[PDB]
Amino acid sequence: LKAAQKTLFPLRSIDDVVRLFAAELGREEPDLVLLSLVLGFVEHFLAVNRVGLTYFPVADLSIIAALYARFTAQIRGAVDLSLYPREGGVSSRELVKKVSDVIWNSLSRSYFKDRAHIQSLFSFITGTKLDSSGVAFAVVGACQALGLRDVHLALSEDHAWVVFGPNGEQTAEVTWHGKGNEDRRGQTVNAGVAERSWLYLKGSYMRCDRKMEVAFMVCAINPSIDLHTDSLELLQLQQKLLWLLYDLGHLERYPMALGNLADLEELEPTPGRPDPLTLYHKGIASAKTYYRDEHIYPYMYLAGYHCRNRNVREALQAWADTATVIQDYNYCREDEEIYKEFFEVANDVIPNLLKEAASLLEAGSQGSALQDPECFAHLLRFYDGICKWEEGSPTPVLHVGWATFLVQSLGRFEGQVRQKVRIVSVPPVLTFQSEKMKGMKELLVATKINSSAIKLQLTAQSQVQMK
Ligand SMILES: CNc1nc(NC2CCN(Cc3ccc4c(cc(C#N)n4C[C@H](C)N4CCN(S(C)(=O)=O)CC4)c3C)CC2)c2cc(CC(F)(F)F)sc2n1
Repeated sequence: LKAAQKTLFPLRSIDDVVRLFAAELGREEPDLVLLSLVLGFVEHFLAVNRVGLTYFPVADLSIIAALYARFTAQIRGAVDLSLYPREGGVSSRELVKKVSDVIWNSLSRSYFKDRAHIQSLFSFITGTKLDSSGVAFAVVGACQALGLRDVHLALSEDHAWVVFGPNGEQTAEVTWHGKGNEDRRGQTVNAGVAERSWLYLKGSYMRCDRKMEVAFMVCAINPSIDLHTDSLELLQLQQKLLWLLYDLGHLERYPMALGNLADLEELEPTPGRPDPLTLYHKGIASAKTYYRDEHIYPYMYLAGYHCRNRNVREALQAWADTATVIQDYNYCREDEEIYKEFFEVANDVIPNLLKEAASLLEAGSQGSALQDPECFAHLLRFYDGICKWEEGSPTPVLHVGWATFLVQSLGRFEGQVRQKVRIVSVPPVLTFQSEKMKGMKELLVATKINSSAIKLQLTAQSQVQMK
């Protein structure tokens, strides 16, 4: 560490950690290794082991500098730069692979790879454990420590890798995804881009600078103590650090970070700040501006907020927007995480919401989503996008389990409401993009819902029971 990096120690409070991040973010290049070690230290003593806690776990320079020295020694010792000449101030694929191998080979042979609190360089050093995206971050921090200014973190909505090389144009896989089913470690991401999978976002993934890599580690803070309890101290630290990054402009290209900040503000609003809704909409605006509106989670963040607040109209609208994004992807083998999200929304969340709305309608609610044809249109647009998604995909999406819930959900709206939606062809008003929903149009607006016909149309089940 440089002398100027050490003057704020010891860190005795949340605000002292914020000052450290402010100082680093004002430097030429913030020190990723220093910052991740500090966050992991304070997370360990606020969420993993709170024995002896009286206010805040004091981070002494001697402790942090020793951890820092362990990391930099491990990397500099195992990676000999002389073997990998750098032509052009840029790194080679072999060098990036070597750094990835060094991180990988340091990890415990067996552990639960989905645990909490294994995201930081603190976990790497003290526990020899990292989660999937934690390995990618560690590769980037190791590269920074080695002076490899061109190596940066790349992020989709469910995976992480690195960019590097001439113009920062090369990609390399450096960690596992999911079960570790495939690998492609060391290869480009271009096959996944070319297949139009959600996992690689059609190439509209995040290419971090150093400041966005700091935002990533802040988003990566895990306040959870257990399944029922969060650390207030860590929630506050994450919130204050996210506001710092926001004010400095470093969340401009980070949609999900804005959703995280909005969620924190909902829990505990900061005087004189934008409201959660404004922040969710900035997240969506970031995705439209920088990522061709090809991201799903900005709309999911918004929908969840509306769901929690029982704004059924606005929740349905946001979900219909999630589907309007997914429809221009192919559903591929490693996209299971976003299938799980759509599944739970269609087959659990929406049914719960509409069941409650039905009871409230019985009790005399006015302005009910169930009496609003625009709400029925949103529901139909949601299913349309899912059906369009499935078109031309190498693996199907829909099955009869989905059909039971679609029929139930349609039935929550009376015929007099459903009949008000106008479904218009290309070449409330809605246009369907999917052939499935186009074929379902007359069934949707009929006084009595034909369940079996709907099932057949949604699943493209050819035949009905013989006997
Ligand atoms: C913040 N930075 C960041 N975050 C990353 N990933 C985040 C993606 C969002 N999740 C939280 C999450 C999960 C599911 C969500 C939602 C929202 C919805 C909806 N509807 N849904 C659907 C589900 C079914 N329900 C709906 C009902 N609600 S409720 C009870 O509240 O009403 C709960 C959630 C959210 C917000 C947290 C993690 C990532 C990932 C990266 C790639 C890599 F590899 F690094 F991991 S970078 C990154 N950055």
